[PDB]
Amino acid sequence: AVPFVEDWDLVQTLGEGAYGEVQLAVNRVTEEAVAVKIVDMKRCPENIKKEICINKMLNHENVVKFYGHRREGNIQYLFLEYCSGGELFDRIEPDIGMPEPDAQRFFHQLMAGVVYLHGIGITHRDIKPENLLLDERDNLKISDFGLATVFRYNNRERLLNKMCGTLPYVAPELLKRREFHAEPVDVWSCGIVLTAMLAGELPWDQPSDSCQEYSDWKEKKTYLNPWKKIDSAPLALLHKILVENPSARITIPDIKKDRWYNKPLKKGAKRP
Ligand SMILES: NC1=NC(=O)/C(=C2\CCNC(=O)c3[nH]c(Cl)c(Cl)c32)N1
Repeated sequence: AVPFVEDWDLVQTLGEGAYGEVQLAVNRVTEEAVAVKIVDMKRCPENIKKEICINKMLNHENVVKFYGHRREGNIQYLFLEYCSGGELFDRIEPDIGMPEPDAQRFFHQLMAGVVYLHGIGITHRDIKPENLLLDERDNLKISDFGLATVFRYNNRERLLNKMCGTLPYVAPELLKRREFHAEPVDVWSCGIVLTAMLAGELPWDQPSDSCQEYSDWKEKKTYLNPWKKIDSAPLALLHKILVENPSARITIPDIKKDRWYNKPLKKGAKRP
């Protein structure tokens, strides 16, 4: 049955995940390219088990596909969809961002991915441009479920309490409340991601009053960067997403109803 078809050559290092190193693997026979996350369990053999477990639950066009996994001694292997376009992080130009239409399309795809995840009761907990990958047609794919967890099971929501994520992207309730709903936390990070795509800079080191840029936002001083670089329509959406009270924060079903979210901006990919 086609010899050598299970042999892959590691041709280059693509990056680093929350729990491992990622290599580009090319099939010896088909030349099919996949990404292989390699994790030396000599650190934590369980954290990686959970990630593999969450990946097995997923199947969506906006989520990095999980092909399988193999354990070789004290080395865990995760075969994942290769996204030749790289990290969204690298499409954001420092202090400028990117064309609004591109940002809107990536945001539409990010939302699609998050709606899907939240739909099966999984929260990512570390949404940031570094973890949002682009395939060859610039389709966005959510990656790295190393910090992901189940927040709804048997139709019962479980409140979270683990401080998790990346400070610039984390919701303020993680810093001031002991327990919190999972979903608004992911919405918030998507909000910070939109700000980065549209302004090329993160608004604050963290969402605490001790942080001046953050109090400035709560005061509505949008005449300052990064907000002044953002057009009124998407800024209006950001005023709904970046709300301190998680209960008053806009939900995804409503983001989908937002004026900017539905504004025709981007033409489809050019055709011959
Ligand atoms: N953060 C992260 N988790 C992953 O599984 C992951 C992958 C694996 C998913 N596919 C990729 O093409 C990829 N490119 C780069 Cl750069 C990284 Cl790193 C990856 N990146």
